[PDB]
Amino acid sequence: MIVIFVDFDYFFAQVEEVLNPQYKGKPLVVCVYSGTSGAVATANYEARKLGVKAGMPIIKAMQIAPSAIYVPMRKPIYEAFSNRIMNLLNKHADKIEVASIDEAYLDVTNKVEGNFENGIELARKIKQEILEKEKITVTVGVAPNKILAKIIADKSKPNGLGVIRPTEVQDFLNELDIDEIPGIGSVLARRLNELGIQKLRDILSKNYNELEKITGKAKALYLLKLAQNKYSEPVENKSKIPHGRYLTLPYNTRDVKVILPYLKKAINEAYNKVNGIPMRITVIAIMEDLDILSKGKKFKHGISIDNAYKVAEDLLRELLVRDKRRNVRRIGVKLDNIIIN
DNA sequence: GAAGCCGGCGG
DNA sequence: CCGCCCGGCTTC
Ligand SMILES: [Ca+2]
Repeated sequence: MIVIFVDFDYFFAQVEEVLNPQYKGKPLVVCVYSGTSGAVATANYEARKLGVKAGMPIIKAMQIAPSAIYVPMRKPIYEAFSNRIMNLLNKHADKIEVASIDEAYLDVTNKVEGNFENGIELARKIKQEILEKEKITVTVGVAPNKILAKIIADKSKPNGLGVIRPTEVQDFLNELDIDEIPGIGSVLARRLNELGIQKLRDILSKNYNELEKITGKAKALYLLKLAQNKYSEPVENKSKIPHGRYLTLPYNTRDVKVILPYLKKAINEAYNKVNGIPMRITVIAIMEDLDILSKGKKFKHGISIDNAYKVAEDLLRELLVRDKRRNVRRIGVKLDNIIIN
């Protein structure tokens, strides 16, 4: 298995700088607002230089960067920018998995006919192409599975090319900090250190069960496989980006004859923004009181709009027995788990 | 089942 | 830092 993982450096920042080149060499800050207060989406080199970073409240960011340019975020254009890039990658890969707007996994095992060095060069070729074609720097990871490829990518930022070779893989498994693992955050590392575990290997000397009592099987076991180099878990042809449209109603209601004519339209601005076939739909409804009542059914394959309008209709109506007192302010749909062709 | 907590992650 | 968040595990 050869996976190249692609990560877009400070994408939103980069897109803006590409669109408005006079922003370059000068602090730029992309901002995000609630339903209110605003925070930093991303920030460019110079903004980051001064200490800005995601989540930072815009007041705070101004405290340390008054010379900065604060723009509102434009998801759609960054999405158009993302999709162009995902397509480039697509041509390069046997299977592509679009993890997010700025992340994709690529199985290329076949493309380079199993040759890991040609894997790395393909990975070089990809970096150079995105820069040449879109003026954007990404960070690649090349490794014999998804999880490793992400890890080595994050180890290689900014504008990196990380590498774990099947032939060398065990030395990397030997020096990996437990905290550097996806799924292991601030709390879990803090607790996992307590037995004497900061390297991945450490677990193998420590008994099995107690670890679950700190992790939960599904992760405790997922650590065990990584340590042993038994995690495979293929790269699937699916997009993980959720597409979802809402529509506020003329008045709060419960009359299905009123809300269907708003459900339909919410799906059209979504089941069209599909590019594939969703294994998941979620009917989402906001009440008079801002509270949220969301139900959704999983499909073996996907679901077309062929089944959609009634999957959504009964999914609303099931929420109309689950809540019986309250009215609906706003109605939404979310399509994710998209299978690609 | 389905609310709710906990913990991780990214706009 | 917290969400038309998220999933996973616990609990009525
Ligand atoms: Ca990112």
